[PDB]
Amino acid sequence: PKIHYRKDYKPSGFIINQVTLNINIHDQETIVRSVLDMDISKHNVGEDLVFDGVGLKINEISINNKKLVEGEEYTYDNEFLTIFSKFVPKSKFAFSSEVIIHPETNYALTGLYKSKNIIVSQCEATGFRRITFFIDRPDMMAKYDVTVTADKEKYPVLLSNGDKVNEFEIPGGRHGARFNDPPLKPCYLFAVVAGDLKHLSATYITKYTKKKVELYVFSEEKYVSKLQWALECLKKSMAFDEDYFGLEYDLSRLNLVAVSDFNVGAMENKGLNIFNANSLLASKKNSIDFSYARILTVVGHEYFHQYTGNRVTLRDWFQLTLKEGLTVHRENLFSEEMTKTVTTRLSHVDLLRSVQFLEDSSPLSHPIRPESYVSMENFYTTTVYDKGSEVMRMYLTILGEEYYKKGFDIYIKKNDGNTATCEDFNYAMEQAYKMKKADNSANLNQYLLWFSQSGTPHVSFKYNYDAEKKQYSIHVNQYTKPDENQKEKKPLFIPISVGLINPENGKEMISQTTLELTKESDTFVFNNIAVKPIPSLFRGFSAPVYIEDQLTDEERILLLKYDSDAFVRYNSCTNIYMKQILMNYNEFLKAKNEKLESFQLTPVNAQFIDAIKYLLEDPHADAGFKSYIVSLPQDRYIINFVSNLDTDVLADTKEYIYKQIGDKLNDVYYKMFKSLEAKADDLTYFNDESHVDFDQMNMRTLRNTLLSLLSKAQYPNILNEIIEHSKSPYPSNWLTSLSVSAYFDKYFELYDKTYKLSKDDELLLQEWLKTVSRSDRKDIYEILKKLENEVLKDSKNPNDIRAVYLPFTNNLRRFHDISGKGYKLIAEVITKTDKFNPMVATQLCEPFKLWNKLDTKRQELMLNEMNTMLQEPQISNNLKEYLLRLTNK
Ligand SMILES: O=C(NO)[C@H](NC(=O)[C@H]1[C@H]2C[C@@H]3C[C@@H](C[C@H]1C3)C2)c1ccc(-c2cc(F)c(F)c(F)c2)cc1
Ligand SMILES: [Mg+2]
Ligand SMILES: [Mg+2]
Ligand SMILES: [Mg+2]
Ligand SMILES: [Mg+2]
Ligand SMILES: [Zn+2]
Repeated sequence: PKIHYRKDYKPSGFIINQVTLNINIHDQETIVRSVLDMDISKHNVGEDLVFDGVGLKINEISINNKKLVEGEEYTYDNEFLTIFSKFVPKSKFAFSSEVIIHPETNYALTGLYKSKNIIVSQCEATGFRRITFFIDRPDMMAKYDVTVTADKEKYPVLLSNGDKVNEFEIPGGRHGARFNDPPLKPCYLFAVVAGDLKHLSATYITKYTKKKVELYVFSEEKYVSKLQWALECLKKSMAFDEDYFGLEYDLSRLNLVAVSDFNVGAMENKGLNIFNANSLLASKKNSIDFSYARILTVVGHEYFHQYTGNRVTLRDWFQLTLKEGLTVHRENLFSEEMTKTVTTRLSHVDLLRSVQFLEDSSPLSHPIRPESYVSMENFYTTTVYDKGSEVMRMYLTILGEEYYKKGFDIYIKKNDGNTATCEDFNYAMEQAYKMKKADNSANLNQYLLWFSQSGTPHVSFKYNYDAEKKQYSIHVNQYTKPDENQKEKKPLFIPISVGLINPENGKEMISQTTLELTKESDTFVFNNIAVKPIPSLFRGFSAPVYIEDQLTDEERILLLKYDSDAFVRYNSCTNIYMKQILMNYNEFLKAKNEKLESFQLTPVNAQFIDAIKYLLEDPHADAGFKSYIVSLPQDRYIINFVSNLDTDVLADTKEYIYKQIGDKLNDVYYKMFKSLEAKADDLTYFNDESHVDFDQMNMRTLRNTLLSLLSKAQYPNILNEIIEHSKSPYPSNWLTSLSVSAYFDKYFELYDKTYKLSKDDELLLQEWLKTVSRSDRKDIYEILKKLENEVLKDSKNPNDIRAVYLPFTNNLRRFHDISGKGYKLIAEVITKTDKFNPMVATQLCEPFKLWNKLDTKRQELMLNEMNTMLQEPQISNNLKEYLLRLTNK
């Protein structure tokens, strides 16, 4: 296993100036001819010329049109092509090759492959070497001249990067298209697509240069009616980058293409963005609400890459977070502006603190710029993406919008057209910091520790108020636990956005304030504070940390009801829930351990339940926010706080708490479920795909959340409401009716009904699979076996496999069955998937990430399955590497 180290970066001894490709797609094979116009760099030391080339069948290779001979002048081992240095020219030369590849049987979906009837590439990170020989690293920038030929009937639409400069007929029913893309790019941004594609199009006129840009969105013919929202989102994305960042698209055309088989969400190939169909296609009849926010975010994300990743690219793969963290941050700003709902920010926090915090306290923990890797296919993590985004967002918090924009422009103007590193961005932000602070001695050197230090900081507080002096102090401490990456952790630059709430009237007592904590601890003092305040801490979730607010539940309730910041209200509620959860968990655990015949549980705080009722009944309060306060914290958030977590005890704990609150609020829940119906399910714009109302979708989220709570509670005659809900035109509603019917003998009647509604749309059927997989059923294992035999079968579509199995792994009681049979089942699926798609097999490992946090029996069960997978003779590099790190070997 070759380990690559960040510290070892060195420029290549070679240069590739021009790539000229001919890609000839045939029935049983694709022939790729490539001419590379090359040179010797100032770094050359007479080394052999080594190309990346994986799984290529060589027809011939030449230098300066002289055919090379295998053995004598080169060797190829199916991974590297080595040309012995004595045969490498000492000035500009042409390297040429012709190889054969087989997209039809490329089920790993990397390189050039076939998805249904579409030929499509995926080159990030090191997939270009699966198409032709190359020095496959992002600092090898070159111009591309690409010709694609193919059967015209099967593949009428041909696309690649750049301008289409020729189209031509070929004998025997074939045709070709030539694309020239003069700006330099790294090879991971190369793309080609061939297929019988249908489209929608529009023209966008840029804000300042007034350039006309052609926008095309493509899919297979069957789903062309699902393209409209994506096109609207693309327009919105272009406008936002123009309006917030002053950035305009500078190419003549941008193509978005949906394919059914894709390892991730989408890919920002220059001028030719390629999408998982589930992240591009939607219609109100055939998609759940979540698709609309998903398409907005993924279209936005790929568009924002045009500057942050494409025009400014990466020196090397260790800089990944420079394009991904920064582009997620740009997409978050975009989606917050487009949706205008507080739940947008809250949902990104929720994701970070459950999934990313779990990663950062697991054996997989890494900084957002790792020091090493074995597999790039495993490198695209929530740490790099989501913690990266929070680190990119902290610059905006620290600088404020005016100076952040100044700093961002410096970054773009200094690095446009080049490779860049994380230091380049920090440098640009630093220039703005000096300006904001009005002194050139100010620096952000400490800030760089956010790129290198792993683990989640813990921030805790003590307060003091002098009533005579009208003086309030906030004493703050930070602490990162030592881990495998750093024995000694250093204090970070932590920005703490704060407010001070007057508890008598709920009003703000100070102006907007961001505390700059740069030491292990500091005390922040405020004068002229007329009454003891309740502090509103880390407003907007201003740093990616464990917050320990040291507030009473009474104080947290006051914030939940009256604070101005959505995150702090949501966090205060979260903290009340966590205090209850840990208390009840320990009470149940002790009863279990001691085999007690009787015992007591601490009830849920009554004033807390009253506060939930208060907010729920407030007609001017936000529906999405309301759905968060009636939901307990995510299991994967909770597990970061409990050692040797007994999943059964936690399930019992959650049930007790929900039942406590429902016993008080169920009539309120029901009343709201009924009163919300008219607005939530309004059909006025059902046949307008341009019209998307995120408040209305949040109202449906609330109804569907309440319906779930009422169903579990077996609220009187709630099955009537369930049956009626199943007749709604909105899939979010009728799929909810399936999952909440789990608690009734009508489940399989609804199973069949919703199957019939879903089966004729590929993406809708995937949503139906997810709904079944996640169903709270005692017979869920039998149900899963039925899905396998009747629907999934031997599909190699990652969306199908992920839909059937991942939601089930969140079934706290059943996936974690003490027999270990859920662990055994997912490990079988992982091993089976690893035969043809190692990247997706490793994604299917996600349930095991928390293995060493569970009770010792479940730890042992999970470890046994992971060691079983590790012992498979045919295990991929991806899966082996991942499982070795995860099991601490
Ligand atoms: O950043 C990206 N597009 O701009 C893109 N990432 C994603 O789509 C992520 C984003 C959006 C999603 C939710 C979550 C996981 C998935 C889907 C974060 C992406 C693209 C290519 C790859 C990628 C890397 C490989 F090494 C590889 F072999 C491959 F096939 C794809 C991984 C992530
Ligand atoms: Mg091959
Ligand atoms: Mg405009
Ligand atoms: Mg299919
Ligand atoms: Mg380890
Ligand atoms: Zn990205």
